[PDB]
Amino acid sequence: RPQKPFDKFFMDYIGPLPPSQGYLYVLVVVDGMTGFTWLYPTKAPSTSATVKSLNVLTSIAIPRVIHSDQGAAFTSSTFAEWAKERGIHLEFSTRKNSDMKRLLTKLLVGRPTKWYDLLPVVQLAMNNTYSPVLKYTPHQLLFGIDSNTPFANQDTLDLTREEELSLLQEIRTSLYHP
Amino acid sequence: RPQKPFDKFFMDYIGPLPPSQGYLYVLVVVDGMTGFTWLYPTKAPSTSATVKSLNVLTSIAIPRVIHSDQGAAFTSSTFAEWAKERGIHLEFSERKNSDMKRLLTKLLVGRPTKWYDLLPVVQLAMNNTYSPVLKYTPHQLLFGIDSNTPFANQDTLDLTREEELSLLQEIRTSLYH
Repeated sequence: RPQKPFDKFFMDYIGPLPPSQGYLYVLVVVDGMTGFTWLYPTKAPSTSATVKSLNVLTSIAIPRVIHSDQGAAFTSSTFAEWAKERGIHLEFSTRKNSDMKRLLTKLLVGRPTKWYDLLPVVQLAMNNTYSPVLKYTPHQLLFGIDSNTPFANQDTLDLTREEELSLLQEIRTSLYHP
Repeated sequence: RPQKPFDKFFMDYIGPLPPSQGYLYVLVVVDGMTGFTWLYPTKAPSTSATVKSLNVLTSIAIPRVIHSDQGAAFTSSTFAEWAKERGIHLEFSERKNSDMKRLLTKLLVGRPTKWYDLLPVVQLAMNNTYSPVLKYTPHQLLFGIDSNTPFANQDTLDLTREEELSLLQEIRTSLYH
C-alpha cells in the first residue's frame, strides 16, 4: 500500500524512559517501503515536539500518508492543520510495531543514564541489520543495494567503543527472531 | 578528496535571523561527496544545539571528518570531546560554501515571519535541483542515481502554496548562477 520510499510513515512514541540529559521519550518513525527507522528523542509526547521532528524528516520528503496511535500528540487540532497544509493525509488504528517498540524500550531502559547518547547507534544498528522478511537491510533499501556504504567494516559498522558493540551484537541477534 | 557520502561534513551556522516560531539560527550541514544539505533550525549558535542536530544526523552514519570555521560552537573543549569519543577528526582552516550561505540568508531574511515553516521546502529544493558541477541533484548522489524520486513532479516538487513556488523558482534561478 505504500508505493515508494518516504510515501507512508509509521509513527508512535515510546517510554516514558529514565531521564537521559532531560530526554524521556523517543518518537519512532518507520518508512513503510524499506522499513527504515528514524529515532527522534523528545522531552514530551507532544504535538509541538512531533511537528519539530517531522519538520526535519520531511525536509527530505513529504509523505502522502501518516499512520499512528491515538496518543494525544497525534489527534490534536494543531496537528491536523499541520498535515492539511503539508498535504499529508492522516490515519489511525488501535502488530509488527509491537515487537520492535518493546525490544527498543528494553534496550534504552537498560542504559538508563546514557540512552540518549546511544540512540544514534541504536538507529544505525537496526537500519543496518538483515531483515529476513525484506532479504536486505533497511539502509540498503533506502540508499541503494549496491551503493558504497558509509562503513568500512560492515561486520562492526565502524563501532569501536565496547558498550556500543554490546548493543550491536544484541540488536542483530534479537531484532527479528526473538 | 572524499570517497563516500558521510566521510566529510562542512559545517556553519547562519544568523541571527528575524525570529519566527522561537528560532533564530540555522545550522547548515553539507556532505563533502554529494553536496547534500541538512538545515537544522536552532535557537542559538551554541555547541549544545550542534550536538543535538548532529545526533539526529549521525544516526544515519558517523562522519569521519568535519570541516568548520573556528566559531565558538565548534571550538569548545566539550565539542572537541563529543567528536573525540566517536572518532571524528575536526578540521579547522572554500568560496563555494560561502556563496550558498549568503544565497540562503537572503532567502530566509526575505520572509522574516515565514522562513522557519519554509525551511523544509528550502532544503527540499536545494537537494533536488540539478547541479552543473555534479551533473546530478544531490538527492540522487546520497540516495542513488536510480533512487526513487522524493516527489511526483520535477517542476513543482509537489508544492502548491505561494511562497513555496516563489522559493523554488528563486532557488532554481540563482543557486548555480
